[PDB]
Amino acid sequence: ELKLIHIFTDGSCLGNPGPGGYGIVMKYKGHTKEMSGGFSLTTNNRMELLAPIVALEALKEPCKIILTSDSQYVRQGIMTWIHGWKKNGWMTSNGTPVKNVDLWKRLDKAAQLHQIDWRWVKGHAENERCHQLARAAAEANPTQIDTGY
Amino acid sequence: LKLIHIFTDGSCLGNPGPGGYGIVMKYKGHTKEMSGGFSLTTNNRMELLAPIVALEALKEPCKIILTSDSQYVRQGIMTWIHGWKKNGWMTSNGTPVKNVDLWKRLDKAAQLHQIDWRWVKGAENERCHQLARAAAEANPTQIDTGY
Amino acid sequence: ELKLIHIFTDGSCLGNPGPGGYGIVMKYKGHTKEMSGGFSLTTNNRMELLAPIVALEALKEPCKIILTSDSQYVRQGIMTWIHGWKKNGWMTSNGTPVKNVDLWKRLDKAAQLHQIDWRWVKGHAGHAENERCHQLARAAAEANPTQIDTGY
Amino acid sequence: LKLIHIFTDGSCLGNPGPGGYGIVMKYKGHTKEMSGGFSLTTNNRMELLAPIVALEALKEPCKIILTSDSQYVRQGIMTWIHGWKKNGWMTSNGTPVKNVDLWKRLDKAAQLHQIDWRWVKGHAGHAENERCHQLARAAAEANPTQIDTGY
Repeated sequence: ELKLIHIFTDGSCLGNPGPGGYGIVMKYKGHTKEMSGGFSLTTNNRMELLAPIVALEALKEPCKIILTSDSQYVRQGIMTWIHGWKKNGWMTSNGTPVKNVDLWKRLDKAAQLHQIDWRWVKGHAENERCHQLARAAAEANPTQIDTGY
Repeated sequence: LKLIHIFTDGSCLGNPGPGGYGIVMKYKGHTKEMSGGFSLTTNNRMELLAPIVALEALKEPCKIILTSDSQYVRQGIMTWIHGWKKNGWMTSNGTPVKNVDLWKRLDKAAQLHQIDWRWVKGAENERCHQLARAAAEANPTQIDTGY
Repeated sequence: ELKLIHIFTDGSCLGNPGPGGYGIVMKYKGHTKEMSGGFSLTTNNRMELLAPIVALEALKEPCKIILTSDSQYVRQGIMTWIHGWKKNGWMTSNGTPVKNVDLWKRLDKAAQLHQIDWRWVKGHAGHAENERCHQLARAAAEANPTQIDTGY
Repeated sequence: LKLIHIFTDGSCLGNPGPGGYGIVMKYKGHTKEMSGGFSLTTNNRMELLAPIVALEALKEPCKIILTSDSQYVRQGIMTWIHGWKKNGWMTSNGTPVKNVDLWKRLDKAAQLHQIDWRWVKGHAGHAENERCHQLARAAAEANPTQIDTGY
């Protein structure tokens, strides 16, 4: 039995590109924790994507994950683009490397370690908490660089 | 072996009362934030949980520089802990040390790392204070199983 | 004086045909419950149809129901099928029997008892309670059930 | 004199904590399943709530063989319920009984049916107790948002 973990994820960068950040709520049994992060310049797509990756990368063994996200960007990668890209060597239709490849390869790598059940949202209470986390980090005058951006 | 600066803080709205902690980690040009909220807790437990969460998060052995303005924790890793461990983590006719659940975890986690503590009387600490207060205000439901 | 209940249903079956299950969420005001069941050999369609049959049969009085399902099969028989089929007394034109007539007769009989607003949804993603029903249905299906889907 | 087999469990995940109850109901060839989750509850409320919801779902009087592993439940049925009924539903020092809401519903439901109660040491095995226990865990593990009023 892997541990059962619930992960909730958000990114926010409104003004896009511009400074932004990400938020994460992790639940195990009774325990809940939060991470967040801010960047001086990033996209909303990168934040939405970084948030599940930072939460996954933080785990200390393999686990069974229920992962809930609001991002149509992340959803479509998981369901369609990733398989597509991976079997095209992380090139798009123009031979160009995938925009945000740094991040997609981190997610794909991280996803393999875990039993992930992906939940896609439109309002879930850990997700709202995430949006608060992301907005605060984005608003705390971040200087940190998004290196892959 | 990575060099990480960790900053920590705790906050409690009435003491006792709802609370949270706030943690910043810088490593080269990477910054990440952590926080957490509890429905009923204390100023002291939160000041202590901050560094504990920050240190149990680490995935490998490292050099840490750890800054915190919580005299409670200073006195714990300066003076109290060795004496407490020597007596098997209990007062001197049987009563367990106060917040022992936490000091055990902090002791256990500090061992796994290499740590220079800075004690500061209280920038990244502001951020930590921003994190802890927010987590305290966001109506947390979580229980501090230690009281 | 009628209770307002929100029911949410799914059905699933490892391969197709295969061991299967159904999963149900019933909300009424602040209250939530959950139902499921497992079958040794069945199909996607049977499990999808049986779900709501079992939710409605579980009611003790007549009720106002908003009932959400992603099943196209059940949707097709709600709105056309079950109607076409009762005109012909439950047979095809060749008087060969209607497929899954046992479930179909059960759902029609139960429907009449309640006043029911159906909602059709694309998939369980993301409709939180449908996601729950899908998880209930799979874990009943994955539990090596022994009960038979009386045919089927 | 409809004759039914009913197995119950509850589970909790740290206590108090998210919780759920699991029920398996058997009748001739027909197996049914029931579960329910709450965001904060106890191990005892969940062991007790499980036979309650299972009896409350019955439509008519029944012979029930009811199998559970709750000593919490057993001690109530055997001992405590009789006690408290004759004391106006207070403790020996009369204050209100912890989980009185639940104990009254089980008392009410008990009385409609003829129940043979079977006590077991754990879920292992019959299968059906094992099934309950997976249903209770999985209801607790589903991030339930419902409130146990209750607790």
